[PDB]
Amino acid sequence: RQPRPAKYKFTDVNGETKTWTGQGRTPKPIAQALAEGKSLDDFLI
Repeated sequence: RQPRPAKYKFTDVNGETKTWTGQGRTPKPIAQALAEGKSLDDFLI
């Protein structure tokens, strides 16, 4: 839920683009990657 969140590159569910690891809104693209059980570390920067 709320793990030590660092800086990363991703696109929010609204089309934004900031640091994200496990915020809340699971953007469609990231949703698939995260839904698989993997963290943002895969798409980190």
